[PDB]
Amino acid sequence: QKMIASAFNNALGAIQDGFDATNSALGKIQSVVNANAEALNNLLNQLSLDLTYEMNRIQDAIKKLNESYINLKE
Amino acid sequence: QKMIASAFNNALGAIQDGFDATNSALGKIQSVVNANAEALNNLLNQLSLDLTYEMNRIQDAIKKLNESYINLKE
Amino acid sequence: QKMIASAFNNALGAIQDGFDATNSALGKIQSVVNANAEALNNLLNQLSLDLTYEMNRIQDAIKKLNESYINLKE
Amino acid sequence: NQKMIASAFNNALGAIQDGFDATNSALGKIQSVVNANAEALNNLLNQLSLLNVTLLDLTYEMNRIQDAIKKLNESYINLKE
Amino acid sequence: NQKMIASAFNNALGAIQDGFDATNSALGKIQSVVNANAEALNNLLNQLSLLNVTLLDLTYEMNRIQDAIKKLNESYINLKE
Amino acid sequence: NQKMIASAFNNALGAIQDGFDATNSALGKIQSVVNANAEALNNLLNQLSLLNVTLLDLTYEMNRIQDAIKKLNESYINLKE
Repeated sequence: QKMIASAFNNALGAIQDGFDATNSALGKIQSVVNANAEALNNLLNQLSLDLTYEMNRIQDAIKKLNESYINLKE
Repeated sequence: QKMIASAFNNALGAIQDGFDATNSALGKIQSVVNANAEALNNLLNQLSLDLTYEMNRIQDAIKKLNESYINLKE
Repeated sequence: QKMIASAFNNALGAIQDGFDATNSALGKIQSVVNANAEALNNLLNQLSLDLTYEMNRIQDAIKKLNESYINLKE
Repeated sequence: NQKMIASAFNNALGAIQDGFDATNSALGKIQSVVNANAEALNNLLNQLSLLNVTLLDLTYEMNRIQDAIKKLNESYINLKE
Repeated sequence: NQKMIASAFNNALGAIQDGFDATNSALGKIQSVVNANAEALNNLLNQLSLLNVTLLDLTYEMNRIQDAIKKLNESYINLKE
Repeated sequence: NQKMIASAFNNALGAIQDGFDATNSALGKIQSVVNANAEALNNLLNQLSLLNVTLLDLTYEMNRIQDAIKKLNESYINLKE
């Protein structure tokens, strides 16, 4: 009970770290895929990715998780 | 108990949103990295990524999670 | 109780599969974005992405989750 | 006069449990087949992609019916008592 | 002599419950407004990005106060008893 | 004749608790060291990558032994009683 809630609280903390990391990962990727995309764009005019939604949804889920912790003294 | 299960059910709903978002994110990325890869491929023959497994595994985990909800009236 | 812990244990197993998959996904992406980045690099000198942190954090969260399972006989 | 009633009751308890045991084995078979066919369908939707499916969970019910069967066992009336 | 006391007590129980009912409806209003304004703020921080906010949870407390109000109902003294 | 037995028992209860207290502090030390060395190893496997490790959990057991020690305290026999 207090053991069940404690093990659930630990899990939560680890689920947010993972999504946190996932979100940090999606940022670097879009920054790079897009940096290189535009680079290849610059090269092509001489012969002449948007993860907003997903990242925000993950940020919202982390928020929701944080709101799921059980207050053991309760 | 009913409080513990309720807080666990909330968490679940938020874990699926996050994986949902992760899966949507992996799709856009592969579509782009591959669109640009083939673009750079077209350019190279003038001087002349597959996330199936992972996305499906995430879709399977979401399914499993949905199957983990506790029926409070039970 | 035993039903609550069992449903929590199932969830855990599915949360690790998902992060597992996410981590496998971040690897392929970096390998590709970087393979193509360097390819476009080779092409540019003829007219002449690092997900370490995030992937490891996700691997750490999976570890933490595995440590959250409830021993039903206890 | 109390024997005859008690006797007709006991006989009845035997048949009721027999009936609830049948009901529970039937639930078992239905949950398995329905879920097995649900996976077959969700698998197909997946390959076709490479409109949702639901699975059944009758554990609570099969457990209550199992409890009831054991409760009934307690009602048997020893005729010597 | 025991009637007068009992009478003054009952009257008192009525006012205490009245007071705890008010306290609980006040907690209700505060949790809602505070949380509603917290979302307004967390939403703004989000659009400005496109320094954290916390939400209130008074369920435990509102539940204890609700239990206390019902416990008090039990203390009423029937004068005929 | 009942004093001597009771006396030899009490003495015994003191030594048993003494023994279970030692066992529990030993479990404490083992869980910590084993887990600390497990992290050292899982850390190494990580840097070498930049074949799994397990951690110990003896909370249940240390808790049962702690309960037993307190139960034994209850068995002490007051000689005057």
